[PDB]
Amino acid sequence: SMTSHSWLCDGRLLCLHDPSNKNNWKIFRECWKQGQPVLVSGVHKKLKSELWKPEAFSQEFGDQDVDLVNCRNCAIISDVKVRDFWDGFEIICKRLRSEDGQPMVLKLKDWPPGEDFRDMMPTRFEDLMENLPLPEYTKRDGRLNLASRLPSYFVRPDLGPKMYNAYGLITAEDRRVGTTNLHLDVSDAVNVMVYVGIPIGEGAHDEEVLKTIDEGDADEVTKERIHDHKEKPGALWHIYAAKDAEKIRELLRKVGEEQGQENPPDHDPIHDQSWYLDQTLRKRLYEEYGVQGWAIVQFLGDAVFIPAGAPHQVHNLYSCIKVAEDFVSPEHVKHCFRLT
Ligand SMILES: CN1C(=S)S[C@@H](NO)C1(C)C
Ligand SMILES: [Cl-]
Ligand SMILES: [Cl-]
Ligand SMILES: [Cl-]
Ligand SMILES: [Cl-]
Ligand SMILES: [Mn+2]
Repeated sequence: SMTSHSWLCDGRLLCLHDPSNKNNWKIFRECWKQGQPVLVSGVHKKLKSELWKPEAFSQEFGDQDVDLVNCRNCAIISDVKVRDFWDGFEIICKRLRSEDGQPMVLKLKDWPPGEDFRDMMPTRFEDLMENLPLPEYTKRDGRLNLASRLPSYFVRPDLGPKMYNAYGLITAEDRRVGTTNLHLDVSDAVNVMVYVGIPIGEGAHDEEVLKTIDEGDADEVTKERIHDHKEKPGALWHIYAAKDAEKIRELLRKVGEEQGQENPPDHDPIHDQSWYLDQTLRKRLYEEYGVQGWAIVQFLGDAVFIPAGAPHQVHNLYSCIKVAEDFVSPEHVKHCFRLT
């Protein structure tokens, strides 16, 4: 039967099933006030699927100049054409190669650039903004979005949305690498998975994806979405409560020291955006500091709600197109205040 919601992470994560249900706020606001992330499924079914394809981005915008990042070593690939990224998104035989002659796992940096999404892609902008879930929180002018209503004593988010485009991580070695390293934002955010590209050529990399989800600490109900319903998994997230941010900083200062980094005792390893918590580091966080997080698999059309101040990291399983919008909920406005 169709139901309003279900639970993941063994009851610790709300999963809303109908993105446009006018009663979602009633269930949402109880979990959100406690500092929890929330998942909303089915957003892909609300969108115009032809506007979110890698081949369309390449055809319409392919002559723009951009920088890429090599996800394996953080090397920057400067001043290439954006088609050089899009044409290898699913076809592995078309990817830019490293010296070792392997196809690279690439992230497209800052594209569209700064606040230019709405100017560059007005039709995509409309399709996304009109179908965001929890619209009183997430729309630019929603009644529960304080972004447009706050004085300069608060850090205000940039005008969005922002697009996040990157290939999937492939190998056993890749399991310890991030697509986006551990960091935090002083605003709330909603992150929507609008396209998942399962590649071809080196296409059969399905079994390393299962070992990554399993070692990533995903719950048994999350594993049933693949095996029983054949949904497409895009990315593995780990999210931590805002109240645990300082304990994470203490762990990363101890590890930086053990690895012979030479860091002042007060430096901020979360703001530096230099760490990915692999299986070894997640277990140490739990055992040595008492900190548990949420392991979330974001499938096609899942919207991940990330609370202000909550540390988080992202590991692409397959090639992903994500679009995210920032907002300022009244529950979490304390995180962007500039005093005490
Ligand atoms: C989030 N979620 C479950 S858990 S099962 C899956 N149906 O395949 C649905 C209802 C979308
Ligand atoms: Cl909070
Ligand atoms: Cl457009
Ligand atoms: Cl709402
Ligand atoms: Cl990063
Ligand atoms: Mn973020």
